[PDB]
Amino acid sequence: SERRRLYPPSAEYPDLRKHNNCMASHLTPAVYARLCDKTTPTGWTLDQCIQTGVDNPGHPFIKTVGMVAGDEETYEVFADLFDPVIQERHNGYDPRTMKHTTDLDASKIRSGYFDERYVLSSRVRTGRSIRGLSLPPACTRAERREVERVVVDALSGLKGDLAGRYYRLSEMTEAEQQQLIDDHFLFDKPVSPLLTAAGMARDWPDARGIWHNNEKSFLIWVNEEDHTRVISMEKGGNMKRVFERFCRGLKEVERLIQERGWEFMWNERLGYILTCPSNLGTGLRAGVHIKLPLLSKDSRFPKILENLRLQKRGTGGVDTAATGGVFDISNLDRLGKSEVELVQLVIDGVNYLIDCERRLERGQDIRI
Amino acid sequence: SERRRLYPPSAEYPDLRKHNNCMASHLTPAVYARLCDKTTPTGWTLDQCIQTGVDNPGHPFIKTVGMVAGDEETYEVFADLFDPVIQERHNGYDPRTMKHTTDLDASKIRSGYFDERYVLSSRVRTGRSIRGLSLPPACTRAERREVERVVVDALSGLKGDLAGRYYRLSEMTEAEQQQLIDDHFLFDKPVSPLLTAAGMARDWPDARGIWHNNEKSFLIWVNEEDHTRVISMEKGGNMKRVFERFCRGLKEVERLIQERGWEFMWNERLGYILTCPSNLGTGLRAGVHIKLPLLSKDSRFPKILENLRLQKRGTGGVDTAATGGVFDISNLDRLGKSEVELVQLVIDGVNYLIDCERRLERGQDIRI
Amino acid sequence: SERRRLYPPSAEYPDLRKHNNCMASHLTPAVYARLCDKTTPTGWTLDQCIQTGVDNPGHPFIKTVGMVAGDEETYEVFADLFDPVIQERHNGYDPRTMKHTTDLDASKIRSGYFDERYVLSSRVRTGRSIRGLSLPPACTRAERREVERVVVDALSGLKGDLAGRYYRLSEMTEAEQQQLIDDHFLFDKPVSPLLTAAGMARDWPDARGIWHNNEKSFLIWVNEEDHTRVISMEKGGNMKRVFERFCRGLKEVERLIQERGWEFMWNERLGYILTCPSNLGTGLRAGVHIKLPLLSKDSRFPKILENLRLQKRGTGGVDTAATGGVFDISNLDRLGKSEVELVQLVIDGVNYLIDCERRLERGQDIRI
Amino acid sequence: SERRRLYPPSAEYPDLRKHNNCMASHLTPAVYARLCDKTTPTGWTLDQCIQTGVDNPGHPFIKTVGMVAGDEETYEVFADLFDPVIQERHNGYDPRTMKHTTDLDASKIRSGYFDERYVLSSRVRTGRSIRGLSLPPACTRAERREVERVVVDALSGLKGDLAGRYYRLSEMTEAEQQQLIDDHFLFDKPVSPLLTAAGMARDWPDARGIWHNNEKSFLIWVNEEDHTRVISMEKGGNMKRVFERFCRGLKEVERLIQERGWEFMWNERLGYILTCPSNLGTGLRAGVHIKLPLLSKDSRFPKILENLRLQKRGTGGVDTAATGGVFDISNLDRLGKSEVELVQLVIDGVNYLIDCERRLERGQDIRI
Amino acid sequence: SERRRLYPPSAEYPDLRKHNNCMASHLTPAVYARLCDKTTPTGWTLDQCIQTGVDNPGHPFIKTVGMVAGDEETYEVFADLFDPVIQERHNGYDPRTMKHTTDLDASKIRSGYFDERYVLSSRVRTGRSIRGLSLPPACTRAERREVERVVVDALSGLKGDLAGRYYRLSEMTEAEQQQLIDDHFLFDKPVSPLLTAAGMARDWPDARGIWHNNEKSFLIWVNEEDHTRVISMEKGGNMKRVFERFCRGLKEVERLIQERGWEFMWNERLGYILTCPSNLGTGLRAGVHIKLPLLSKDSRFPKILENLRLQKRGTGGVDTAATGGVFDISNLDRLGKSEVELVQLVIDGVNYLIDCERRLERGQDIRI
Ligand SMILES: Nc1ncnc2c1ncn2[C@@H]1O[C@H](COP(=O)(O)OP(=O)(O)O)[C@@H](O)[C@H]1O
Ligand SMILES: Nc1ncnc2c1ncn2[C@@H]1O[C@H](COP(=O)(O)OP(=O)(O)O)[C@@H](O)[C@H]1O
Ligand SMILES: Nc1ncnc2c1ncn2[C@@H]1O[C@H](COP(=O)(O)OP(=O)(O)O)[C@@H](O)[C@H]1O
Ligand SMILES: Nc1ncnc2c1ncn2[C@@H]1O[C@H](COP(=O)(O)OP(=O)(O)O)[C@@H](O)[C@H]1O
Ligand SMILES: Nc1ncnc2c1ncn2[C@@H]1O[C@H](COP(=O)(O)OP(=O)(O)O)[C@@H](O)[C@H]1O
Ligand SMILES: [Mg+2]
Ligand SMILES: [Mg+2]
Ligand SMILES: [Mg+2]
Ligand SMILES: [Mg+2]
Ligand SMILES: [Mg+2]
Repeated sequence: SERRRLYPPSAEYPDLRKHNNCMASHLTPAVYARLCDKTTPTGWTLDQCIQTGVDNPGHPFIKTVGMVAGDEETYEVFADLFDPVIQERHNGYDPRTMKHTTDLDASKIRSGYFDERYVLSSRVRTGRSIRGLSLPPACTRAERREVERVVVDALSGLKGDLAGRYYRLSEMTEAEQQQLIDDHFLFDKPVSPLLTAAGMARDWPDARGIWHNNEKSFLIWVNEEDHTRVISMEKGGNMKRVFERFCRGLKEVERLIQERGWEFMWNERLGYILTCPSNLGTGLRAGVHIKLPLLSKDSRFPKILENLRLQKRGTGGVDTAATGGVFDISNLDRLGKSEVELVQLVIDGVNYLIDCERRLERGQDIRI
Repeated sequence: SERRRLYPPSAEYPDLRKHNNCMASHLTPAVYARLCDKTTPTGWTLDQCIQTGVDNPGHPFIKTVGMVAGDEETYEVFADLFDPVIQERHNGYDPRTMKHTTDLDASKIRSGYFDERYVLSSRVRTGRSIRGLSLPPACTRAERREVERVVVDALSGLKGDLAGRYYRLSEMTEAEQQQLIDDHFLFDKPVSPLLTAAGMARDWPDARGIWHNNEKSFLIWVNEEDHTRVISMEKGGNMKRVFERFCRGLKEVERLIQERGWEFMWNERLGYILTCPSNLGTGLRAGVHIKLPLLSKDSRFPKILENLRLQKRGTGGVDTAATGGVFDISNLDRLGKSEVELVQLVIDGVNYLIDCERRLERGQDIRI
Repeated sequence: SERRRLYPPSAEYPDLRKHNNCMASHLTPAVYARLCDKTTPTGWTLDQCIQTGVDNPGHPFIKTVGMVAGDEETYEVFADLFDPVIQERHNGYDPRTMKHTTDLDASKIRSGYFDERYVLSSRVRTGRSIRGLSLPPACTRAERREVERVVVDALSGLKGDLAGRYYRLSEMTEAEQQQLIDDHFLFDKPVSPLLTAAGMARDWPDARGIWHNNEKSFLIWVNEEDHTRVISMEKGGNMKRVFERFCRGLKEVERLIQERGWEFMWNERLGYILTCPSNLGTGLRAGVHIKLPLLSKDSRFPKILENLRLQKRGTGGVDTAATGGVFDISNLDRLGKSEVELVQLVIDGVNYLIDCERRLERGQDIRI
Repeated sequence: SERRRLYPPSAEYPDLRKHNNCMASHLTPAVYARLCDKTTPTGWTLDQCIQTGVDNPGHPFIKTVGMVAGDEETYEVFADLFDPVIQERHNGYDPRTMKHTTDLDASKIRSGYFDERYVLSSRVRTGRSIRGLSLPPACTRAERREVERVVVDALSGLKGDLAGRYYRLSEMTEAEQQQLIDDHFLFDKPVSPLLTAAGMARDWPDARGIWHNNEKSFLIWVNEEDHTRVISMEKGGNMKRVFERFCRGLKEVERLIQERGWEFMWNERLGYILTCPSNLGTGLRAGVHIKLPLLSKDSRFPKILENLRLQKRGTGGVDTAATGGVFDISNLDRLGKSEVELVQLVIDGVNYLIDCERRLERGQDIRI
Repeated sequence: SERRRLYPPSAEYPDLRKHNNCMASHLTPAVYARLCDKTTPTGWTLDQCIQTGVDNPGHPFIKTVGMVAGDEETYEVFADLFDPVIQERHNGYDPRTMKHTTDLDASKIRSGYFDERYVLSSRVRTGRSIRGLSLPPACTRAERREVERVVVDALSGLKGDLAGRYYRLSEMTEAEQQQLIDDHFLFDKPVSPLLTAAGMARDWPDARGIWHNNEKSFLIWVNEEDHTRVISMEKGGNMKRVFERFCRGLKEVERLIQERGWEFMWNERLGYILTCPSNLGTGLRAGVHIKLPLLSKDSRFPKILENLRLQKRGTGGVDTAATGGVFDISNLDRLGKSEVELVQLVIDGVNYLIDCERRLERGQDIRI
């Protein structure tokens, strides 16, 4: 019988009276009721999007998006809720009106050479999703295996310096995995509630792997937080070389992916599509390791970082806290500016910091 | 087989040759045939809308709408029939073109203090419907229980002077109910054919209740004629205080309803959505008890009331007739003017009447 | 989205903690949950069946079925709930196993002649439903008009003594209707809550009528409580003549109905299908009027009535209470026994009562 | 287009080459392919059933079912996979052929009185699920709130000694919750991967609560691992009194649930339906706290426990490990035997153990 | 269950890394994914369109379309892929913007008379498809038989000089078929992979035939490469007479087709619809046999042919290679220019060639 009544959407509304994520602040009864009945063609629903945020109220003073996407169509189907969140996260970028430009030309960047004072090592990271396949939060076992197959077959075609091997987690010893993790060259099993609540730890470690070059200066994580996570690393300060390797490797990987008929998810409004809305746009997180001595006990570093648009997090991972005054300094925003612009911004900020690490003298200028 | 023929819509057309309600005057074969096949998403149909009017031909010289709505979508689905009725009821207000503005600021109203000559007591009343739940004419048992749960849980959060208790009719003794009714602080079982024909007496008294404050100056009827009926009362003439209490209590109730994820039905064209189209807009019925002595022997009292836009009905209820020359004087129109405007109109009219109760002298001016 | 959840059936379960009808006693959560999804092809649902019982808790010590049927298929679709009720009502008749036999031969009955002591007048009544048309609780305006048309066209073919006229309620003056009602020759507007809650007073008086013979000894009510109510009256005590007229008139009416291609609802298990399950089987209520003197002062009147299988109700209608010690004495059970058997039982019972009216002497024997 | 091909079921088959749960041992490609396309009416699928087992390979030598049910229909829809698992878990009970009998009569049990040597305290526990509502793994927010409403309203009717209060986790301070947990009178947030992977920690702590009597000897957990978890506790050894209180409280709770039209999930083959197949049947876990001295240094304690059909786990919870030689001794099997039989078995086993705690002398007999 | 996942479109993408047809060059992952799910009303799909091109990589330096159409709707449904291919084939004609004009008036053409030096014989050919019937690649047996019936019944009405007989391949001896093929008056069984991979050799020789006039100067192939192939032949050089016969015969055939209610597929953008996109527009291939002596030893013959827009292929068929320096010289483009224009172009080109066959003297001018 069709005379039976469904639960009113307001009956399903989450209790967000003590939540501290952008989803909680931007979710309203009207929006929830409007979107309560829609779904992406693959079956992704709003409740599945906001489950991670609902489960984790979020620590006060710490900003977390609290939502994930199950496929490319999500950002279009549930745009009424994602657009305010994307705008709030990326310092006012408006997906509805503005457009994103991608530029990976490593020739444009200048400077490059650093001073081995507190940089230690430099890293650049991005993420890519294969079009036509569900994202990690929603992907089935078959889709995850398909992503792994596509990526591995493509990377098999890499030649020259960017030639390496793919290691499957299921086939890797626990000691080897721990050693790789400690060396910053591997990812651990998701333990933080954000990923588990999002449903991104299902079937672990089935179809998760790491492809790395012989020099271990070019890595690709397969099915950990996104379909692919491309990392270019260097135990030095020649950020120009790291970014050049990153750009050429990414171009080769994209060419090989397109060879077999696969494409990366990408649209003009949002750029490269990923799971966490915080990673939209370019997904670039060019950064460096930074030490305590000249950076732990100066005057007003947080103001300088905010003015320079630099993020500082705890070494060893986002979940881990800073220890011994050693942090990771990267960029804040992904959507909007381009990869070259973000790398140049990071380089200028770190140059200013090593210039404004005053311990020999004083006169920190901040210089917004 | 699809070759079978349905009854022509004109076969179902009601016999309204001796009817005296706006539905009968505005229902035509073309409109009925046009709307005979449509239905709201919850299954409400035109025949269900007009059943109350069809069953009751209506006493001549007495205007009754003769229709009810089963949900919010009704006024949009069957607008072709409701819009003329709404326009006729509310002295020409056009839902299709005009817009409604709601204003409950008790600061705007002036005067307030009355003279204890015939006012005796003052009262203000409105109605509210919870969005997502069917209206009393169409609500099932589960929906009615859900409305009761939402309202009771919300009112549990009221603090301060507006703190009271919820009494369930099913748990209330017959003597207590009779005492409350005789004291004007309760509602009786619907006996008048208008409500029973509309299907608003089903499952009585299941899920019908009354929440009242300790002073019994603030009451809320749950599931009698609408989802909620909010009443602010005073055994005096300080209409300003009554309206201030009404406004603040309504604001608190709305805030608590929204806190749990529920909203009141409301749209710009019609304002607050209710069952009887006569109550659309604000649903406000600010009024006062009035005695016989000076008003009963008035020269042209009906003319003064009509010019001042004041409705006069029999004390003890709409169904009951005036006895002993004691009536209830309230406002006429709900849609269009705002709550503050209606209260000010009622206050000005009653001030004029107490000024134009001439028995000491003569010279009634009417003063349209 | 199909991921939305419906209200659990137990959420819709009626609150029957203070009900006194067979529906309340025989309705259980399991049965309700089982039957809450089914519906007859015309859309009749269980809640519609039990609404009349739910609305009216029922006076204690008074037995009311509390359910109605919206069409013929109802008794088959909701048999799980009706069968226990039918069995309880008709003193153990089992619809699932037993079968009903119809016999209207007035030749079999003997005696007939009564004594003009307390009988005053005699009456016989049955009801019939036209197959293919919804019953009064569920019939639309078109279906009711179709029933009226079929019955009127058929009755137009009656000849001989059973020749009369059809009077439409909508075309009868109030005084004429009141006079007919007072003369026990007409039906009044349904005012008792049992019929109104069942939805059998909709569109009154549209398509309700009375066809009566010139002698006013053979009447047919059209669309009051069933599609047709056939009555044979006589202001006397010659029950044999009344039953003979009843039988021949019913046979002629059935023949004329079948002539145009219409049939009466009927099946072996239940006999003639009607709205109230109490009227199933034959629907026969052969009875008489009885006075106060020798019966009001009866020694063990209820015991004799129960032993003889006779019902006593208030004169002027079931709703009206007995006044002046004058009652109506009829039979109790309809399903099971046949019409001839029922009339013979009534005749024997009235003969015994008039013989056991002892006021001249004593010695009432009851004689179960 | 319908010419597109779906992923073959074998493409979705989990990689169970290193798994140690009954699901892994009993799941085969044929069964998976057969059940890959079916679903319960509420949308529960096989992958959702086996996700918890797939995610957790299971510690070797530790037996875990590895599956959960999302509703009552699951055990019928996916019986082809659950039946072998149920049979293996409950020492050969065959759901397809055998039948379960429930008996809670506390009069049958004898003995009861214990010796305060190592018992310390006694406890009895069962679980119940409200029919018509999805189980914790699959329940939405609205369904969980409905379960809480039903249980709280029912328990409000408890009188006599079993009269207490309901405390909502969302409204309980962290210190109070920790104190209750430490006192063995509360449940903590699910942290063990078994529940989180099953999706039973969603929306925590929304709609989870604890209703306990004034003496705190009768508790009911609402929405932690099942819809309801009923516990009868005593800081002593009078197991007879504990079981009597348990039985009478459970009977009263069931009566109050049925009063409003709700039923507990229950069928003859499986008994009371719960989430973990290990808890099917009665869900009874009558047990006691046991100390180290005469049991830690036991000669062949595991053999005696296995022969007596007594399970021993770590104090403080199943996840926690035994500390200080203090364990919890309860029964092993739930389906099959009845509640009285299980309680009698536990009492006899503990009596034997306290008799066979030989430290004063030797001669442990095991006595299978 | 609808939770099963389909193969991503990129999984079905053909491997075209070594292909040399316009389909391979113009097919891209985005286009394939966009069109992977669409289909014509008769069930034709993109994979069926491109199967012939996928199977045959294509000889380098030889241009083949690599696609076929299964019905008229194909060119509209899959226009996103056909339009670039049509534009590339027909020297830049844009189907989306430009329009095609058909003109068969044989009066406009001038000259006509040729010199019997290398012409030997002249031929003109076109193709026509009956609307409402699937094209040879997709036609079933019934549709092919219907096409044969329509064409044969129409041609039966031809009178005058264009009067002949229809010969069925199934009823024709192998020796007779070979003799007809050798005389250039018949078609052989499709052996070249292009037609077989396209599915145009199914059920051979069922419903394939040849209708030829008594003089054998007017032939019509039924169901070989298209529904109808109309050929006008002459063993001479009077191209004017051949084209006049062609025009009048085509007009008569079209009139007779329309008489019975059938139409030729035709739309303004593309002209006459046929299977191979290379034949769209007019399908006209006016041409002549050409010998070796003067043309074989030509100085820059390919340049002259390209400048004059004349195609040269091997005698005996497209599959066969040129032998003895004898080729077939026809027009290149079909869509765009009209039939009269194409015939005039061919006549002018052959006149120039016979004038620029210089062996008596030198001075070839090419004269673009
Ligand atoms: N600049 C860096 N240099 C060296 N290692 C790094 C750097 N940034 C991140 N890592 C390594 O990457 C791992 C995970 O980094 P994470 O914070 O998850 O990056 P993201 O936020 O981009 O996912 C950490 O264990 C850390 O050791
Ligand atoms: N101004 C007033 N003062 C005191 N009691 C009132 C007043 N207006 C209404 N009531 C009480 O409310 C009850 C129902 O009022 P009703 O006419 O139904 O109001 P509405 O038309 O807004 O529903 C009556 O029994 C009456 O005693
Ligand atoms: N035996 C009878 N003799 C005369 N009038 C009768 C008799 N039985 C019923 N009536 C008249 O019929 C009217 C309705 O009867 P009712 O109690 O409804 O019968 P039923 O239960 O068969 O419908 C009453 O007003 C009454 O006057
Ligand atoms: N016999 C007992 N005596 C006292 N507390 C107990 C006993 N059994 C269990 N508990 C308490 O119950 C809590 C959870 O028990 P748990 O192992 O989850 O039981 P179950 O397996 O029935 O859920 C523990 O924190 C523990 O303190
Ligand atoms: N100009 C011509 N003169 C004589 N015969 C021809 C001529 N053109 C084609 N043919 C004959 O037609 C047959 C098939 O021609 P084909 O190359 O398939 O034409 P199309 O490309 O139009 O289908 C060949 O066997 C050939 O003998
Ligand atoms: Mg990370
Ligand atoms: Mg009212
Ligand atoms: Mg009656
Ligand atoms: Mg537990
Ligand atoms: Mg050819």
